[PDB]
Amino acid sequence: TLANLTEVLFRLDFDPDTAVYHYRGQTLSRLQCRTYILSQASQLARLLKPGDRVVLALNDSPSLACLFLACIAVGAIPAVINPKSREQALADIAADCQASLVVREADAPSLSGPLAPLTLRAAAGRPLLDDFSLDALVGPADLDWSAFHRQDPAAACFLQYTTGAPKGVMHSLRNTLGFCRAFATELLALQAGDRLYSIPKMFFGYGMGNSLFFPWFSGASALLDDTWPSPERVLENLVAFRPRVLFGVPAIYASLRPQARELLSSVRLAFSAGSPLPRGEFEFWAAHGLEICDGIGATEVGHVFLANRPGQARADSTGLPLPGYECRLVDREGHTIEEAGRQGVLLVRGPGLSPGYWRASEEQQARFAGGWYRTGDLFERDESGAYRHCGRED
Ligand SMILES: Nc1cccc(F)c1C(=O)OP(=O)(O)OC[C@H]1O[C@@H](n2cnc3c(N)ncnc32)[C@H](O)[C@@H]1O
Repeated sequence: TLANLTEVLFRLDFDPDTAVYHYRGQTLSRLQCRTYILSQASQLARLLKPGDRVVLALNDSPSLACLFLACIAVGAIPAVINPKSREQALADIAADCQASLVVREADAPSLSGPLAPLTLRAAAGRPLLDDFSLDALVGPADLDWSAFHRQDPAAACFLQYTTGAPKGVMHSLRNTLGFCRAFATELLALQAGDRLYSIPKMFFGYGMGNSLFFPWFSGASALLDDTWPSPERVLENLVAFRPRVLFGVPAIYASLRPQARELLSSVRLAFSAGSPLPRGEFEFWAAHGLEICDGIGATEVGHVFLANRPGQARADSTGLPLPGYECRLVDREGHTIEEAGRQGVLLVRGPGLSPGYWRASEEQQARFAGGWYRTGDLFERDESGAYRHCGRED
């Protein structure tokens, strides 16, 4: 059945009066955001035809997340990238996906070059909701817009760009719901009302799931912060927001050690991704009564696909494949490794798997060969089935 991801999220059975995003000491409800998204969608539909690409070079904010979903609502294909990207990096990405539109921070330069996109800027003053000058460009919004562009659930509806010539990972309605269900429901069992805080930003796939999607998907809420996460800023946000679920990385947990007491006041579920969690970090927080759950995700797989399960986490370990995912280890001749304590390259398939790169040579697309994503990570398995990272392929 033809569907639209934003519409599907809006139909999930959660109280429309509960928080969905927090920003600068303010709170926006699901109903407030839906109302704004549809209004903004009414304007974007005047500017973009179905399928047109859009690059958002913005700091984390409710307007970013909503604008992202408004693009999808009208059938556009958005991508969220570092707002402090070098000018050439932003052009290389916008060229790769042939963007029609780029939305940037206030005072940002215009994009140039062959077929350069239209550049619109956010408003100064960091308002809770931003029209990104759409009011002046296409006029005010419709009042009761609902003209969702519905497409095959397997089709691309947004992109994720992770040193080389940039590549765009396609994500579809189907595999996006796939990686949310596996991680937010089956692994973490997030609850309605759960206050989430992801330190990695939404231009990182990890952060896009944590902050953008999971609030809608599970009825939870996420703190959004448009300033860079220094330990000083992270702690103040911890004290003001008191999240129940923290999404961090190993160095973040290392830097939070001198503030263990403040974190323990609210955080009941601590997650780490991006790189291996050292045993030393796992045990320091265990001594303070905090379990840190290490899991691996990759842009090409949507989110975390192999992780320590809450309440059963172990030091120096990446845990188990999430439900629905299958993991395989291959030796240097492409043969599947069955033994434990024998390292090989990790391949994965499952609900979160991307259908491919937006624009790529056949060699690049070969990373998805055979229905598996080749992580390029060396892994070994132990007798319990749990995986441990062993380096990179060569
Ligand atoms: N997109 C994401 C969504 C959710 C969570 C994420 F981590 C990402 C992400 O890290 O995505 P990414 O930029 O594509 O990097 C993917 C690459 O990071 C490395 N890695 C990620 N977690 C790791 C871990 N816990 N232990 C060891 N190595 C790890 C590895 O080498 C992998 O292949």
